[PDB]
Amino acid sequence: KNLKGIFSALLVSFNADGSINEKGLRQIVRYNIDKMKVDGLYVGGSTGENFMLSTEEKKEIFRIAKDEAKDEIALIAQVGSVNLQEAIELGKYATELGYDSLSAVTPFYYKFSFPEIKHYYDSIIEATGNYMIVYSIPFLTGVNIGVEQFGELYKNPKVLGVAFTAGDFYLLERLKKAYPNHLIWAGFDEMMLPAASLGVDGAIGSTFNVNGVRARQIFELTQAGKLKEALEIQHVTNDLIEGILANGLYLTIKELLKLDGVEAGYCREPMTKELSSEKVAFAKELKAKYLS
Amino acid sequence: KNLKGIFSALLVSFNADGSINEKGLRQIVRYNIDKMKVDGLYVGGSTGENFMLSTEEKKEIFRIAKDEAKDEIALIAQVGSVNLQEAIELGKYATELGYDSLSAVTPFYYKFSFPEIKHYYDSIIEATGNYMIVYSIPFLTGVNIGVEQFGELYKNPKVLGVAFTAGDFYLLERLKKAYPNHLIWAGFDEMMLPAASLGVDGAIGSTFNVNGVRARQIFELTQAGKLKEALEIQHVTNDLIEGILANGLYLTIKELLKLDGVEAGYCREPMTKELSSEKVAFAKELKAKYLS
Amino acid sequence: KNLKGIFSALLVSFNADGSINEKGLRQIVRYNIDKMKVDGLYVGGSTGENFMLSTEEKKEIFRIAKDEAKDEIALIAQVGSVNLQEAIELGKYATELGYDSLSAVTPFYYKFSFPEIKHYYDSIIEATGNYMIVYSIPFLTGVNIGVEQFGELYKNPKVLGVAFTAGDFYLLERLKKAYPNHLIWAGFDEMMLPAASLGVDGAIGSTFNVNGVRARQIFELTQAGKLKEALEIQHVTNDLIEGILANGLYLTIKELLKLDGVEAGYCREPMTKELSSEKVAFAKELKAKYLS
Amino acid sequence: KNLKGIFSALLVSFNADGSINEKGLRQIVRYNIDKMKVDGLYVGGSTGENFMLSTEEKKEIFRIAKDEAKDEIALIAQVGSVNLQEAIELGKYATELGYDSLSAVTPFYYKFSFPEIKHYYDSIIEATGNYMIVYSIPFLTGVNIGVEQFGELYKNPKVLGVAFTAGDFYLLERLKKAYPNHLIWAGFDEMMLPAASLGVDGAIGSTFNVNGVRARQIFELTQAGKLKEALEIQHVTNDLIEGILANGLYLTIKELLKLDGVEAGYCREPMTKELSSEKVAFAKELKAKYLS
Ligand SMILES: CC(=O)N[C@@H]([C@@H](O)[C@H](O)[C@H](O)CO)[C@@H](O)CC(=O)C(=O)O
Ligand SMILES: CC(=O)N[C@@H]([C@@H](O)[C@H](O)[C@H](O)CO)[C@@H](O)CC(=O)C(=O)O
Ligand SMILES: CC(=O)N[C@@H]([C@@H](O)[C@H](O)[C@H](O)CO)[C@@H](O)CC(=O)C(=O)O
Ligand SMILES: CC(=O)N[C@@H]([C@@H](O)[C@H](O)[C@H](O)CO)[C@@H](O)CC(=O)C(=O)O
Ligand SMILES: [Cl-]
Ligand SMILES: [Cl-]
Ligand SMILES: [Cl-]
Ligand SMILES: [Cl-]
Ligand SMILES: [Cl-]
Ligand SMILES: [Cl-]
Repeated sequence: KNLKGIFSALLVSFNADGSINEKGLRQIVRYNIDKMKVDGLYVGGSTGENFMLSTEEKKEIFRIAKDEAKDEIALIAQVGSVNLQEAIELGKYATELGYDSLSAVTPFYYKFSFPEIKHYYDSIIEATGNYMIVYSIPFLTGVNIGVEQFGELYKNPKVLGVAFTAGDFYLLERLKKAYPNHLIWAGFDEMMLPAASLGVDGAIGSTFNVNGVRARQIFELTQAGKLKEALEIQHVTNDLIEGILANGLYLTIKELLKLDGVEAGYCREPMTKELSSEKVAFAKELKAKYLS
Repeated sequence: KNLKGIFSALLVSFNADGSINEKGLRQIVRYNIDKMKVDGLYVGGSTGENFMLSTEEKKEIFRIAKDEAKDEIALIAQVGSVNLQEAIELGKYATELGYDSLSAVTPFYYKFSFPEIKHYYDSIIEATGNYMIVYSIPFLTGVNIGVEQFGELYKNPKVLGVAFTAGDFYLLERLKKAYPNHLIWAGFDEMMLPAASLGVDGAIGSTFNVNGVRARQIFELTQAGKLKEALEIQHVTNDLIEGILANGLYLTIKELLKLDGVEAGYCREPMTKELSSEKVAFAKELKAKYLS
Repeated sequence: KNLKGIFSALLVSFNADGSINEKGLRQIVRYNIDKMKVDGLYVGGSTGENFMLSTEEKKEIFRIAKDEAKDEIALIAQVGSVNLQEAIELGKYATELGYDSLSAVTPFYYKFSFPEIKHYYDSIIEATGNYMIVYSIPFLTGVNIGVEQFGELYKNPKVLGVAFTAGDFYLLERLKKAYPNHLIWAGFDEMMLPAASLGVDGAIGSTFNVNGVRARQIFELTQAGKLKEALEIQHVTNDLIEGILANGLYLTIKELLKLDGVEAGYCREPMTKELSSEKVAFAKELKAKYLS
Repeated sequence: KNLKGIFSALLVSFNADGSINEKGLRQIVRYNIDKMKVDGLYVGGSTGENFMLSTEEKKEIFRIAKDEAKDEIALIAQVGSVNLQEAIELGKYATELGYDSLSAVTPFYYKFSFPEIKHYYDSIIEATGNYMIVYSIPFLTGVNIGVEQFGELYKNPKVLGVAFTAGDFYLLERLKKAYPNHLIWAGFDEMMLPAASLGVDGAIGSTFNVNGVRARQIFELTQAGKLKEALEIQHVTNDLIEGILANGLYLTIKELLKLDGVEAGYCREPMTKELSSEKVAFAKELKAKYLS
């Protein structure tokens, strides 16, 4: 499949006790495919609360997402972990499920050297035989990969490019300049327009599973050169995103899904599991102003 | 005058002993006006080696720049300093010289509170009666001003906006959204295109006093919606800028001015005063590839 | 048991394939008890490569260490995780093994609020009924808990104090002023003397695996006010630690164990699994100079 | 003179208009010598609000302090600046006054290379013929010099050691190991005990202006190995310092001086020039609790 364009970073529905709610998770997937009209899903990312889950849970989410989506859309499986043996086990499972590409966060917590980082990517690829997308998220991992280092990663022909949840647009431009055949997916939804202006190939975003219509319009208008209109739509989206961030990101996207009848459920502990009354009321105001 | 568009951050020619070379400084000003075709000059900024100079030297530079440029172009005088009494003295002098606006760096070194910062801006404005442009450069000062704080600064009607040498494009978009009548000048030349895509009103840049032709083309093509062409010109400019940064920023821009017959002189100690042979040869290669 | 004094952060022996080497792990435990004469072991900390391992592997390590040590020394089980359900499962298992206290890293990766972090500690305690030591390691997690926040955690009376792998000695002194009955274990071996001078109750350290004799001397001499002699031993200790850090921290402590007959094995991928030959020779030099 | 021991970082008395109050500055100097019984004064440091002042004002302060103190105590002149020609002019003037050593902050604001920083120290020394103390204050300048780099500075035999306003006690111990004949003055008053335990040669501190008696006791008791008694005095000291930091550091030390009859005056804009009335009462509480 084509891996360009708009990918929601899939949110997962949890029950009160923190178990996966399969019915809810399917409604989320269905909603992204049918109503947000995404090109694909990025499953197991930070937005899916992935790092708070067990390996078996992560497998269940991969299985459920793929069974619901089938081949209607492109699917990318984020399998990265500080535990390389887990990342390999997950990448094999996702590959056998038919995921179109793997993705892996740079290994974190410990301060890994660049050679260790590369060996981690190469090891997942060798064990799975699947494509790989580097998942770069410096504001969470503390890891900053430079132009020449991405090029060493790109010496492995199964590495397709980078899910770039980073805000350095000089680095962004330089990666496009040096590796014009490798892909970049912008990761910060509130900076989609300036990333689109630099020729990114698509975007992966949490807010796309409620705002995926505007997200597509910004992306398409910008790359068609209609910046005045793309900018307008970016301004309204950033009103919504500022609202969502203030109110509590994952819970608030989930609340916005609930207001459209998607049983998007609780967040997983240790995240706060549920919005207070006041925050529910604020999310309803966001819905009325921006998504109704 | 109109303060929109392309402003070179003026470089200053020094002699071997660190004194200002007036003939050189005039040739720099002349070159920006006549060959780079800038809309204005930003005098006394970080690029002018301002923070390594005495108050009397800074005054001489203001006097010389204004006497050479006259009213051919817009002139902005950066007068900020950890010493508020110096900043007031400089802002008065620049105002009496006819500078179109003042600008001041956020006070630095000490960790000033936001109220102290605002009192500094308001004090300069009250003493001078001139317009003020906030000079925000977090990667040097460590000071990060937020949307609501810019709005408190903008309660003073003589504050025109911000010289934004910062790379947070979410903040950038938010400032345009909240204060659509206040101006923003992008400060990172290697990120001009994505800043132009968000509707900045112009740019202040060191590299414009050798690359001000391409800088204008990126700015105009982007805001006319021709992103494919603006992107191309941004890629070549960033090859040049990457070169310049690797070789030594201020010295290398000065070397590029010398290759066009501008006596751009030495840098001021404690900066390295002169390029080595090897670095001169590299700057000549930059000239041959990008500016000939 | 008395939980004061010298605790080695237990290293784990791995096979070439990343699996646990039980014989090797047992010999490490024995070497600590019998040769390093430690007061206890801190098991499953960052030093034990814990965050690269499966839930089952962590349990296996808890089981082995307890089996070897029996009740000859104190044992603390680090059970913290970004996965709260994992932390609870591990905390219950270590509690059933008869671990003298649990400990848990502040939840990391995601940017959790202080209420969420407190809820995480309280939930582990509620589920296990065991003592809890907060594991604070800001340079790996980016989380910095302040004096008032420690006080809120200390409202739970099963919270004993803090494994303070942190370098702020004003915070350290302030915690002892505020909470004089709560314990502190210093976590930077190379700053043992100044931490001991502030009246910490013990220390938890990776290098105590090989240098536990000097570590006890620094600690005991410092608390007796014999600073001249403590400082001497700290200088030699720090020559060794500087060499260990330059050569590769966990690999080099393992090599130093191997040089004494202990089957300390490989590191676990994605860490580099073995030293280069050059670095093996360097560990031999350290052994000859500092440990023979 | 012997440059070891307890040095207050001299505060400066300002008038309402920001000018120097000579009578007030003289009374501060006298209070230090006569009541705080300091070994010396560190004049023109960050504590003296130096970086907010003109060249002439700095000279006036050097002149006054020397005039009052004569040879009753040691005197060190902080003459560092981003302006090297300024540092040289000040260094020559303080040397002509008979200052026992110069000192200079690492050049800041710009991102200077280590060679440029060394050239700056060497140039000041060459121009003045006086001793030099490196002033290291990473939390204000962002500059962190490492052990090998200190060694390169120490190749100049007029470099005596370092005013270490820094909190890394591994670096501290490593500097004493490597350069045992070079001096270190600890610069964080609230970490005096652990610094003294590592064998620093003295301390330079703003709070010594009002708490010099306890500061000498902590320092002397620590070096005698009377840690229990040193720690007590450090706890009380740190109750006072925590209150001073919460209330506004330089203003509150000035208020505490005023409460003893010393005309310590205002702070200099852009610092807040005087305490709110509420905070004046709070300084009175500190005085009653800690200093009467
Ligand atoms: C950490 C995070 O949530 N990042 C989001 C963003 O879409 C982000 O939520 C949004 O731009 C607001 O910050 C995307 O990059 C997708 C992603 O990294 C993920 O799977 O979490
Ligand atoms: C610190 C600095 O040089 N900034 C330049 C940039 O133009 C910069 O030189 C360029 O983008 C490369 O980093 C501009 O922001 C202008 C400026 O701040 C200045 O006066 O120095
Ligand atoms: C991160 C780490 O390894 N820290 C060690 C230290 O002993 C450290 O290895 C030593 O001070 C060298 O920096 C201890 O704090 C124990 C600990 O946190 C651990 O199990 O990792
Ligand atoms: C930045 C500052 O004020 N530092 C003081 C300290 O004494 C400090 O005020 C005190 O430890 C409270 O943090 C000393 O290091 C002396 C010094 O650097 C100075 O003159 O500012
Ligand atoms: Cl970032
Ligand atoms: Cl390519
Ligand atoms: Cl920035
Ligand atoms: Cl406005
Ligand atoms: Cl207590
Ligand atoms: Cl020495």
